Amino acid sequence: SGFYHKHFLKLLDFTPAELNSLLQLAAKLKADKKSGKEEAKLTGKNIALIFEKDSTRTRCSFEVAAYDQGARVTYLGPSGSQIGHKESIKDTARVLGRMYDGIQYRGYGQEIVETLAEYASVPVWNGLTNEFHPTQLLADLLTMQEHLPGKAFNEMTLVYAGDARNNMGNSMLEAAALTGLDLRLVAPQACWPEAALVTECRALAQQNGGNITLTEDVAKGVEGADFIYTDVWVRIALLREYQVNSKMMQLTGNPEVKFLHCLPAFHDDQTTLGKKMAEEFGLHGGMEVTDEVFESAASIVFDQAENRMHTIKAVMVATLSK
Amino acid sequence: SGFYHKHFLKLLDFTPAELNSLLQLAAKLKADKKSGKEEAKLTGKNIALIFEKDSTRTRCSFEVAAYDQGARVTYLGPSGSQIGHKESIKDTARVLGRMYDGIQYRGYGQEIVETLAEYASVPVWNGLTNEFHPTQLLADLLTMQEHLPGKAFNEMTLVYAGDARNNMGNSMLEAAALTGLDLRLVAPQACWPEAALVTECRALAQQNGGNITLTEDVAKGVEGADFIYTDVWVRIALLREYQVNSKMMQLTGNPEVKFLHCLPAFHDDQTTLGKKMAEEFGLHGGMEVTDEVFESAASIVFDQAENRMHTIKAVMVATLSK
Amino acid sequence: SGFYHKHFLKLLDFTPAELNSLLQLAAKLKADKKSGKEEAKLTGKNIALIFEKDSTRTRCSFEVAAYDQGARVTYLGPSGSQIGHKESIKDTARVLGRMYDGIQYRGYGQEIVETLAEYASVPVWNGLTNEFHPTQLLADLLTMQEHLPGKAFNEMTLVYAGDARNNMGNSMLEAAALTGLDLRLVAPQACWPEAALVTECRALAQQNGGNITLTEDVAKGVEGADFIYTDVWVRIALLREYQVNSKMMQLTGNPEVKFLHCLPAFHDDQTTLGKKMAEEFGLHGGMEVTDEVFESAASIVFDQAENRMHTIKAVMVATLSK
Repeated sequence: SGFYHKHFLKLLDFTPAELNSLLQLAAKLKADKKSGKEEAKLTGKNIALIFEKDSTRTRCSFEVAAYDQGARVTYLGPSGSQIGHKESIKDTARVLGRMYDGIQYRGYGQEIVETLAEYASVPVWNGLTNEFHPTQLLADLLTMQEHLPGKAFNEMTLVYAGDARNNMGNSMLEAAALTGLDLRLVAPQACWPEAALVTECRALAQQNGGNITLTEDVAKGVEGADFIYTDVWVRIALLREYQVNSKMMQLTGNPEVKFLHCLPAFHDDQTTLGKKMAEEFGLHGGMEVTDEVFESAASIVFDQAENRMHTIKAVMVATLSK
Repeated sequence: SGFYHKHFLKLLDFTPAELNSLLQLAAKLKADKKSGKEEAKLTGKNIALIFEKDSTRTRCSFEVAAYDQGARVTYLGPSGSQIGHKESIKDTARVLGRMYDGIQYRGYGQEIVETLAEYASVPVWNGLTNEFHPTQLLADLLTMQEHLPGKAFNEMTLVYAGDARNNMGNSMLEAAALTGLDLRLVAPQACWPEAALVTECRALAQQNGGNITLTEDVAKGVEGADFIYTDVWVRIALLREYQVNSKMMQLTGNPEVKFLHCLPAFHDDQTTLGKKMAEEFGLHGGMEVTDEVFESAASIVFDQAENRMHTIKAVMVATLSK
Repeated sequence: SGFYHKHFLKLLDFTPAELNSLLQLAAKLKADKKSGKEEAKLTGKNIALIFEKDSTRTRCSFEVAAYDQGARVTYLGPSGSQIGHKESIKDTARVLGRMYDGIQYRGYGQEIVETLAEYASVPVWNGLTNEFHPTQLLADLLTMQEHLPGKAFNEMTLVYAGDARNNMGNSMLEAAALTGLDLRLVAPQACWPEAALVTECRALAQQNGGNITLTEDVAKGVEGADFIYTDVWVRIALLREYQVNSKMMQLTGNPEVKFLHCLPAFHDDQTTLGKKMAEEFGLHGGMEVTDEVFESAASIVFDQAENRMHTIKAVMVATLSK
């Protein structure tokens, strides 16, 4: 149903045909920028980017995306008391929608996005809440298409290893449901998404040709991994054995498995904090991904990072333009 | 007189005919954006927005206004030592006028705006100083026109209730003087606007068909209000009895009284801070405005908020273009 | 020879013929914007401005310069943990180059600029590191041409007085080397630039028609100066006797001597920090420059400040377009 003036607050508010449409729009606009004949469809729009908590990355994707299409951005960073402290979400939203054509929100609970959406009558895009992270997985699913041209998501295996009882885990679940992905969350039990969402999402997943299989077992859960996905742990205790290293890549029995990570990643034995941990916890060569896999032929990590922009642009063009 | 390249530092530097002209320009441009045929008249201008002290709102009004007209904005937020600490106002201004086409300043005393104006060679707009707040009252007088179409400001009665020995009180006075409004500051005496300005402003007010009446009685001052206006108190002690609640609205004897507030406002028993005020000093239903009046069919608060943008745009178009 | 897609990390990575070409491009673009027929050559570019440490001035020069040419800017200010703390320079750069067409970096060591340059596949401009400050001296050498039309830099005498064991001193050295300037660093011995760079850049300086002289003698260093240049001291102890005052200007025996200062400057007995210093340390009339020289007909300080913009624009046009 028309993306026009819709919000983008979580993936499951969309059908798989809507998702597929966003993903194809993201791909036309990628090809168009790269080819030099991008049709700027937001040439008068003013977007507001509220970031209650930082993110170098989402800001940059939302600013470059907007700008390529002709829109101007007002970045509102973590500096004012945050929404709910001195002024009502209901009043912040209501004022903002009088001036801006669309609002990105990144912050705290999904309640804040859902209430900003309710009262600012402009589309509200969800840059990450504690509960969900939809724009990320748009970049991801698009990176997956590109590295398996023609295979449908229906016949792709995704392993997300590590802590999943969080908005990354929740988001993998909503992804599988709208996609039909053979999605394996490979994590200690304590690190697995909530019962209800997994119940809901499996049913949808299966119904679309995939299924959500929850394992602690590395080689088994990885068995025929197409992609292996992880993100930062901090924990190092239960999570240690889940490190994506070339052994894990080998245990797929797959000469063409690929690696993804929503960055930042701790793979060096260099960076201030990463190194601290390499020392303390013995994790040398890297923490959740080994540097030799991160800098492997197999990581498509920086195409994944580039795709963050092409999909946020798709969300904004889809909902503000016709 | 034509505003081209004039500074906008306080309302009394303008004649009522100049004020009326700003206000009409604000309303052409409002209608033009709403109708989709805004003529961007600032398409090469670079504006600098110095905010020595925050304001979510003024930044957004200045950014959306500038951008609609084609200008690019450089926001300079409270982060660098403020103007006067490590570098001369005389030097800050002189460098800035070499690069930018106009400077908005929001901060501390009127001395800083008046000095930036003196040395920057570009128009300097006053986003709020301790002494004055002119752009606000532009939004306000425009909101008043719209909600009493045809009635001239001479025949509208404005009540500004609450604390008034401040830039809001000073600004109401300058507004009455250039307008001819029957303006009633319904404030405790400890809170009245500095005597001479009232002496000056009332003689100009009268001269234009209104008169400024300073009182402490709610009933007396509210008598036949057209609009009732307030803003945040903190104090709760002398100000308590001045809360705009439906009894105040009723004491106008006027069923079409409409309410105004330069936001933010403490009307909830939600807003963390406000909630403490509700417990701590007992202002339940809100502090300076009751939530039932703030969310009344009588409040024009968010049109007032939207009008902040249409009038900042008028100031900028008037002074950077012909 | 072409600057196209080249980085800009220090002056000595360029030949005197490349430098001369930047400086002439800077002057065409100055004249063009002043004569209203600037050809915006960056109309689709997205530039990222990383400022690990503040600067009111560099941000403004980079923002106005980029915007006049049609580019959109994403200012990344000191707010995220800085590059190296939670994420690899190698990863920050690699993600940024996927989105932005050029990166300005201002911060810490030259190692950070040189690594960002290495891994971001776009040009990286050096806004100031501890070791070098090239864009500044572009503005400076352009301000010098303009105030001695026709004299070649070979036939100019520059005095840089005060502390030089720093990126301003290092930068004067690289300037002399590529220019042939009779450059005199009139500094205490404690404050002389490091020896190896002086060995290198004197030899290049001479080879181009100038020579680098370092002295503690104000009178012998100043002797026939064309321009006298200084910057902030804090130190007040060894540096005191180096204050540029009208006696120094007189000791050039040169009536046409002109004064330069990369701002901010402590010349008032007004600004809070300058007043502490004025009373505590008895430097009335200013600290490193006297106010009577700063506000002299000899100070070309604000043309120098304006020129900051025309040269950053030259750097960006030179390296992003053809």
